[PDB]
Amino acid sequence: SKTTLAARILTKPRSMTVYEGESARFSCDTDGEPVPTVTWLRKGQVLSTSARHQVTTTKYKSTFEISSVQASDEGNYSVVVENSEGKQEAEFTLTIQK
Repeated sequence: SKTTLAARILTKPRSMTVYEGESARFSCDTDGEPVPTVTWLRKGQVLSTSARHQVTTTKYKSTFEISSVQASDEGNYSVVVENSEGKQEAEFTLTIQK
C-alpha cells in the first residue's frame, strides 16, 4: 500500500436488519497506496454522519455503525473505497422497521 497498489476491498462490511439504530456495527478493511479512502453512500445522504448515521475511518480500514436513524433510512447502503488510483466498493443493506 505504498509502491504500486490500487484500491480494493479485503473484508467488506456485512448487512443487517433491525427496528432502527440498535447495534448494527460494520467494518470493511480496504487497502490503498499510500492510503485508501472510504465513502459510505447509497441514498441516505452518503451515510457518513449525514444526520442519523455514525461512520468512522482509520488507516486502511473503515467502520460504519448505525445507532441514530430516524424512520426513513430503508435498508440498502454501500461504501465505495477508492485510493490514489483504484476504485472498488462494498454493497450491503442495513434495514429498519420503525
